[PDB]
Amino acid sequence: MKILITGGAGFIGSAVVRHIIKNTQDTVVNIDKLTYAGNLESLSDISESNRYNFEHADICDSAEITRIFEQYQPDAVMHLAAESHVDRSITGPAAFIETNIVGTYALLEVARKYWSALGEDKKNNFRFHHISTDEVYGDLPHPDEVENSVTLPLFTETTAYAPSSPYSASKASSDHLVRAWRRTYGLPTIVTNCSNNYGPYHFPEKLIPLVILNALEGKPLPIYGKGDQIRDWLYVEDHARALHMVVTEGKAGETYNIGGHNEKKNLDVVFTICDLLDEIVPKATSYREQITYVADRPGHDRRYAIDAGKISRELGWKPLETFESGIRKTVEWYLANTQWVNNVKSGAYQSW
Amino acid sequence: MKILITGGAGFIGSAVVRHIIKNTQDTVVNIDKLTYAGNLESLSDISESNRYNFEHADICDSAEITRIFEQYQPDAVMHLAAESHVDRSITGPAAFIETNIVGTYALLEVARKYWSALGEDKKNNFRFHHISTDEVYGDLPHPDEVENSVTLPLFTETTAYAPSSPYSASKASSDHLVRAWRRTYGLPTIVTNCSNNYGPYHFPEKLIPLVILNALEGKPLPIYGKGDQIRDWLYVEDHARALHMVVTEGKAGETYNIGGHNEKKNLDVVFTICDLLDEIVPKATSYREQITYVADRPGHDRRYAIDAGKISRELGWKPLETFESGIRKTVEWYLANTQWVNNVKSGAYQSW
Ligand SMILES: NC(=O)c1ccc[n+]([C@@H]2O[C@H](COP(=O)([O-])OP(=O)(O)OC[C@H]3O[C@@H](n4cnc5c(N)ncnc54)[C@H](O)[C@@H]3O)[C@@H](O)[C@H]2O)c1
Ligand SMILES: NC(=O)c1ccc[n+]([C@@H]2O[C@H](COP(=O)([O-])OP(=O)(O)OC[C@H]3O[C@@H](n4cnc5c(N)ncnc54)[C@H](O)[C@@H]3O)[C@@H](O)[C@H]2O)c1
Repeated sequence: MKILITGGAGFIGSAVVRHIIKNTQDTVVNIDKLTYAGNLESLSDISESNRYNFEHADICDSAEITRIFEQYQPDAVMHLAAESHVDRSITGPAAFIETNIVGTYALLEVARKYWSALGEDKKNNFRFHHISTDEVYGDLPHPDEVENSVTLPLFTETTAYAPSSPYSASKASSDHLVRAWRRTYGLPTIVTNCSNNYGPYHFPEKLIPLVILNALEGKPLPIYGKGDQIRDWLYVEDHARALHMVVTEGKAGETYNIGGHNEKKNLDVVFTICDLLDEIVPKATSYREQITYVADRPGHDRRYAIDAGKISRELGWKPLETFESGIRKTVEWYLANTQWVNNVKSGAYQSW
Repeated sequence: MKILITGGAGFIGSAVVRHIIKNTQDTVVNIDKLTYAGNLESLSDISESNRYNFEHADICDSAEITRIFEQYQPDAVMHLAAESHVDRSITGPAAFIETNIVGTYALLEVARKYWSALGEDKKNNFRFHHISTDEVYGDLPHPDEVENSVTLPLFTETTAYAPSSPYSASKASSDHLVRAWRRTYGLPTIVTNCSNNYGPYHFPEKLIPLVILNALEGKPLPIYGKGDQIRDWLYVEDHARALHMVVTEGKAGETYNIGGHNEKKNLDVVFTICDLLDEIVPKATSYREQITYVADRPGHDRRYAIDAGKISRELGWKPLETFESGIRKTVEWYLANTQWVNNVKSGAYQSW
């Protein structure tokens, strides 16, 4: 099966691509415009495969995307390209509106023409799988708002949308566009919403990687506000496996939430990392001593937690890692990958 | 209070402007780019008021919109400008995406900067009122599916978003942007979702106007499916009153559903108009004789119905009209405004 993937040089995207090439019979054409977020080095031990093809393009460029579809005759699409940085363009567009909304619209129109011009067989098997975030659901009650032993609510596929940031609002919109094209034109679409990913090849400035690296450089490990914030951490390699499962076995018109089956406070994440770093790599003092509390960010969602029961029940997917086993692997990865980290920090990675 | 309004030359927009000038102490600056949908003639008996100002501009034009805010220093904003025709683009984003989504984003950014630079007093009183549709809610169970006297569901402010067309998807997105700006930047925003509007100044090709005009012209009154579709009809003048009520008394961060407190099948609408045209402008033969059956559009939402209890309970608003009294006023209006109708049909209205 040939899978056309957008955002393939990204954090999650690269995990998806590496998975398909290393563990499946499928082939992939990766469409990525390589913004500051893309990294071809994250695909380095896969880019020589004859089952992999790279196309340097912007999903907003219809002409180019149309060409690529016509040339590769994809059996399915996995849409991961997105802008997570909220900017403020002078002239016009803010990249996140352009890429996340207009880009999804643009891609949907190319895929619609392509799909409708297919033959009965290939047309009934085609799938447009849209990758999204749990942030579209808004916020959940926090443990300290609900008093003693009351079972807290979880995000399910029928939880109402309630975006609270420009980024999540832009993703919620792309979600709506994907579902409307299905109901209006009959396009084969599927939508998945996942929680926070962590793991190998995550950029240096991200939360978990930042704690691990600052720890090592003898710098401040920040805990924001009370370290209050609750998030459901999903290991990237697990997300990657769920996504391929969904695109190949997912049912058109369905939605699937994906999560790591856990819930953790930021403070717990920082401490867990320090404990691992004390076990592996011991030193003259505990890494804990660099922990420092810092600024809180205004009206931020207090708790995200996903109920992944549906995907388990219907497709049989469950994470293979636990936060414990996953975090350990992550720390080990950063310790063994200084080169990759340094190329990102120096900018060297943007030279292909 | 100076109210800045977008889409003021449109169907609903013109009703809002006329209402503020005829029945309030407030002043208004109307920003409209005058697409095929705008009609300055609909504002003719109000355009000379010194309390009214017109600005010919596109909401996507940030420089222009910024100048306008700075010049009129608005106490509030009523955003009604939107593109309801779903077109396609041989060059990037279609109009509805540009106007409904990007345009709302653009407007939000100008209003944010303006608002944050106000002055404690005027800054706490400022309001950004976003006008939207009940279509964002998806579809409701139809009478013929929910057997016997069960009782059917209604759209409430907490009903889950589930857009099923490109248009409704674009409006649902503008809604998400509006709320995120509030939660993220603290912008005073409000959102209202209303049902199908009908009444004076509704373009000739619209459903109700078309039935009235075709009927008198003696032409056929075609019905699509079994005339199954159910909709909540809200008289435009009623909507106009609710909107002003909301912008002046509405609470920041709140959502209000607005409807005509009714539910009607299309077949009932056609029959109701024929009955009235038989009463007024009586004809030996009955106007139903003209009713005929054609085919109908695929997978369309079967039932929209709004629960307008919250706005009643909290702001004390209720429709003054009933579907019956309102349809009567509408028929009388068309019979009395051949000139307006003909100027729209000929294109002459687009000469200012
Ligand atoms: N990181 C997370 O925890 C997370 C959690 C939930 C959902 N998601 C979703 O997963 C998807 C991928 O997330 P990620 O963290 O790996 O993103 P990322 O920032 O790591 O990568 C985005 C990729 O898309 C590319 N890109 C950006 N704009 C583009 C455009 N206009 N045309 C083509 N390519 C473009 C970038 O060059 C990059 O390779 C997104 O859609 C995101 O919303 C991410
Ligand atoms: N007609 C209905 O039944 C209905 C029902 C529910 C919600 N709504 C909402 O009410 C609002 C107004 O509806 P309507 O039927 O009166 O619309 P309309 O089509 O009659 O008028 C739209 C107006 O906006 C202007 N406009 C379009 N694009 C613009 C742009 N980029 N910049 C500035 N002005 C622009 C047009 O010139 C026109 O005067 C919309 O936001 C719509 O979603 C309408």
